[PDB]
Order: sequence, then C-alpha cells, then structure tokens
Amino acid sequence: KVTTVVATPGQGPDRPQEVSYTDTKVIGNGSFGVVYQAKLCDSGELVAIKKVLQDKRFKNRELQIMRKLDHCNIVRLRYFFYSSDEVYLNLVLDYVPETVYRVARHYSRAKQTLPVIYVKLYMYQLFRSLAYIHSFGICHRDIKPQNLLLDPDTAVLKLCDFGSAKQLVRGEPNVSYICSRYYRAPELIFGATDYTSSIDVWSAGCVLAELLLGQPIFPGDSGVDQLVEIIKVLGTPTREQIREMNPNYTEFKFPQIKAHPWTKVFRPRTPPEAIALCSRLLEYTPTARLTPLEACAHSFFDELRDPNVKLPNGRDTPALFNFTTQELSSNPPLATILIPPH
Amino acid sequence: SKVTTVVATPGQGPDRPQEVSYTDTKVIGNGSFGVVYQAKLCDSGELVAIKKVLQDKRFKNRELQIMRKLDHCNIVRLRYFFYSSDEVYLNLVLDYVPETVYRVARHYSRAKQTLPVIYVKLYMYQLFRSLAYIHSFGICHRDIKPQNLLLDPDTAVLKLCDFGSAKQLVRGEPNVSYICSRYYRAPELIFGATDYTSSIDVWSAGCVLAELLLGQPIFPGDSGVDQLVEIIKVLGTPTREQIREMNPNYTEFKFPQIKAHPWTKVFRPRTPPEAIALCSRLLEYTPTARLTPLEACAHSFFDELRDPNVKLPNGRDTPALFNFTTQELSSNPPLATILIPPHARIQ
Repeated sequence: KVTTVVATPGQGPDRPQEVSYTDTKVIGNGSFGVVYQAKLCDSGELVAIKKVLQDKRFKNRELQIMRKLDHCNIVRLRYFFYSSDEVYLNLVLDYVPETVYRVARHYSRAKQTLPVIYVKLYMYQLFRSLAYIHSFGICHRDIKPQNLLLDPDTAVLKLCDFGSAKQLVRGEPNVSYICSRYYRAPELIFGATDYTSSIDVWSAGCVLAELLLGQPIFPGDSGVDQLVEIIKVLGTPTREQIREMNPNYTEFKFPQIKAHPWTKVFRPRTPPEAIALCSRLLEYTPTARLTPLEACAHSFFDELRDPNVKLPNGRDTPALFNFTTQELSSNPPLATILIPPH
Repeated sequence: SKVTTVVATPGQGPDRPQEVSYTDTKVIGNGSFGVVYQAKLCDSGELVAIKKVLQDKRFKNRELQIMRKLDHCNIVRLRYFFYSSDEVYLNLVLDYVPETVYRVARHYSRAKQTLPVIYVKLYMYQLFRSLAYIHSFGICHRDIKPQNLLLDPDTAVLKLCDFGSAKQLVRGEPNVSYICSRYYRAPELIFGATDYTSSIDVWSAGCVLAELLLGQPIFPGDSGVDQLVEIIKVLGTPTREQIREMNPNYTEFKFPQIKAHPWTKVFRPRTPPEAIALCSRLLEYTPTARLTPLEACAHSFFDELRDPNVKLPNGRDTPALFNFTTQELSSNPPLATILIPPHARIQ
C-alpha cells in the first residue's frame, strides 16, 4: 500500500513535490497526535511522519520554527503536508533509530552504566543544538531523554519535538506549565511566568546527571517531591535565590536541608570534570547556569577534542566542530577552545 | 528477624503511650518522604505500616498534627507514632491495608477487564466521604491519587492515606501551587494558582472516577502542556471567565481552540449515564462550580449503594456507608434526606 502526498520541502523555496511512501508503521502516540514511520519510495530512506491537528486560527508555530531550523543536531524537517471533518498538519521528519531514553533504560535494566565517552558525545551535541536554537532566542521547553534522538552507528544525537518550543521575548510572559517531570527547572515548578532559556540548560543538566547516575537525579510525580529531591542535593535555597526564581514564593515552608557534597551524589568512579559540569548546570539562580556554548567548551568535553579520539565501534567521531558564526554568537572568543587544530 | 520494642504514643486519644513491639519489618515503599515499612505487631499479630520521616528541628510535624485530629472509617488509622534515631525521625505507625486502587485498577487493565461498576460506586463513594469529612475541618489533601487510596478487597472498604501534602486552607493565605501529582492536578494547579480551594481534591477524585470507568487515565501527559491539551480535548477551550476563575494572568494566552467533546462519547458504550454525569459535574473548569464532596456522595450514581438489598459479589455485606456524624454533614445537613436511606433509620 503506497501513499503519494504532495509535500512542501522543509527548507528553501515553498515548492511542493510529489512524495511517495510505503510500509507505514506506528512509532508513537502523544498529546499532539500520532507519529508514524514510513519508507520513502524515491530513496528507501526511512522517515518519521508526525500528524498534528491545525487550528484554523493561527499558523502552526512548530512548523514555523522547524522551517527555520538548520543544524546537524536538530531533527531535519524533510517535508510537511496536509491531510484529511477537519485538517491535520503532517511533519515528515528524518527517522533516527534510537533515543537517549531507550538507550539509557537498556543500560539501566542491565545494571551497568552508559560509558562516559557516550555521555560526552551525546551531551556535547545536546548543548550544541541548544546553543543553536538559543541564539535565535528559541527555547525548547521540553528537553527530556525521549526527545534526544540517537544514531548508534554514527553517535549522532538529534534534538526533536518542537511542539512546546518558543521564541522568548523579554517582558512578554510565557506559560509556567511546560517541561516534563524530573526535568522542570525550579523556577518552573514555582510556576514562574518569566523564566529564561536557561530552563533548557537546567533540563540538560538533569539529563547529564541521569546518564551518570542510571536514574533521574530529581524524581517525583509531584512538584513537591521533585523540589524535595532537588534540595537534598543542592541544599535549601536562599531568600536571594528564591527571589531570582519566583517572588512571593519567599517566606514559605522549606526543608532546612544542608547542601550535599556533589562528589558524594555519584558513583566513586565518576569523573571530577563530569561532576563539575553537572554542578554548573543544576544551579538555583537561572543566570548562574552555564550557557550551552559555555558548556560545550567545558573540560568535561576535552576528550572529544583529542586528535586521536575514535568511536567504540571503530568509526570516526561525528561532525563536532563545524560551528557557524551564529552558533558562536553567544561568545565568539570561545571558538579558540571549541574549534581544535583538526 | 529481630523484635524491635518501642514505647510509642497512640494516635487518637490522650497522650498515654504503650510498649509496642514488632518483627518481620520489611520495605513497603520509598519516596521523597523517607521509607515506608511493613511490620507484624507481636501483641495482636496485626499487620502494620511504619512510615519514617526526618523530623524538622524547627517545628512540630504538620502531617502528625493533621493525623492526630482525624478519626474516620475511610481515613487510614494512625495506630501509634514515635521518634527514632545524626538527627531524629518520626515514625507514623499506620494500620496495614493490603491493597490500593492503583494496584487493583492495574490488574483489571492488565487483564483487559474493567472494574465492575459496583466497586466503582462503592470505592468512589467512600473517597467522597473522607473528602467531605476532612474538608469539614478545612483540611485539603492536595494529593489525591490511586496510590493514596488503600483498599481491603474483602470488605471493600477504602481508606485515604498520605497526608504528607495536606494543609488547612485559610482564605487569603497563599499555598504552593506545585502540590498534587501527574494526571490528577486540577487545572488551576497546572496554571500555578497560589489561591486554590479544596475543590482541587474534588477534581482529582473526578479523575480517579473517570480512570476506573475508562480503564486508563483521562488526562495523561508528563507535562502540564500535554495534560492541558487532554483536558481541553474533553472539556473544550475554557472561556475568558473560566480562565480568570482558575488564574488571571493566563486570561490572555494562546490556547488550543477545540470545540467541546460530548461526554457520552468520552467513555465506553456500556458505561452508565449516571457515572458519565457525576464526572462532568466534578471535572469543571470553574473551581466554585464542582460538586461538594458531600453532594457527590448524594448523587444519582450511588443510589444503588443506598439500596437495602445491595450485596458484595463475595456475598459479604457492604461496609458501613451511612453512619454520618454532624461534623461530616456540616457542609450541608439537609442532604441527610438523601444520604441516610430509610432502612438506615430503622432501629
């Protein structure tokens, strides 16, 4: 059963082509709608098609964002088209085989940890996509393992699901209730309406800790649980620190819990540089958190820049250094540290 | 197993502590709070649940203060409490109930069956009694979920536990928005409201009903955003007024504009219309518009429970559902007319 749509290419001139595909299987189902997988006939290439209803009201924000995104660490919008009494928008994405979520559980359920080089490789690439999408002022707002697509042959990581993503204007308020449990920044948990893009790097640091721990660092199915678990690690926040998250949440009842030594929250085998980076990401005051670019240039990732670093399967490391002017606009002097001799 | 012998203070009653001793102590659960153990009391042989928590140096424990004031057949019983040994830890010795709505519901879902409407009626009713009872003190549970609903499956008695999140709600005093758990958060909580009423409990209870009737959660999602798209996909987009009644400052955001789904088509085709209707009256955007728990008890959907003939499938009789104190009824005393059926007055 072959299906032939008239799809608009994702980038470049708004010029539709006939696109055929077969072997439709279902890969996922979420609040948005369903995510199918199909094989393109004119290539054999496997794509993930994602159907989502389109309100007649305004244009689709995800499409508008995905249509402007061009980066080797963001899932590529191959095409998009419209299908059948109301109208769904179908985003044709490049299919990637695995995910950080699936990969970690595997290791988790085998009781052995994901090897650090994969943490370096996946985390570096994550912060790269962030440094990218941030530079447009675009906050993802749902960074979680299930959104970090993973090609195990190439070690390529790709960020996806821009359903919740948004360009943050300062003074223009946004909903508190974005981001998934375990990964919400404290300012979100406190319902702050004026968070910055640093909620994404908070979340990212939660992913790092998890890949190191083999379980989420801040679990709980309530905001209260999560907050308690944060405090058992970062310590009871201060008045000055509650302020920089969400005012009027000062002078509430909080567990007078003393800060825990970061090195004693991880396996003893764990790298000091890894603990140190993790430190500078999971920070109460949202401005004191590393910017994604800054993170990329962290000592934790220095292995990645060795001339003779190769992937465990023999292959060469993926394209880690092709930074562009814009990707480095946060802090252009960091290029001296992020782009090595080769 | 060793025997631990402690001099614990009993929950209800004057502060007259007893030597209590127990063996077989074994982990029943772990969470943010601390550990929850099961032990066997040497005196009775009775099975108990011990809940260990670090005691804050600054103040008397809130949970204990709330538990020591509660006494109802549908709220878990604080048998004893005591302090243990670094810092100091409170132990809440609770009576052990063998099941939870969480686990029973999963069995059915796992077997691809649904919980029989009679049990849905029985359990939902008992949940609303405890809610009506604790609300009566001003106490709001703020964490109603299937895991906090213990069951004895033989006697079909349901008990509400985990008062870890519970607060007495004074109007004009703010409360943290981030209580309540994934799937059961009322919309004004999703919206980060600091001024909510105990109607959040009625919203959670509405979810549980829907879940038992659906065989799965009705507003799933790991994010507030996902959860709200699910709530809307049923209720429809909330009006400006409806947003301002959950939380002003959200009145001018860009919400999905989906037209409201008919409730009859949001459930299984055999599902009784009385249940479909209790839901719609609990799952309302406007917080002030939801049934009082006591109004819920007194609702068409539980009229079977008020039948003198009603028997449990095992042949045992129903648990005591009509022994209403004035404290419980204080919300709305004339609803006794409905609540206490004729044969419960024969004496």
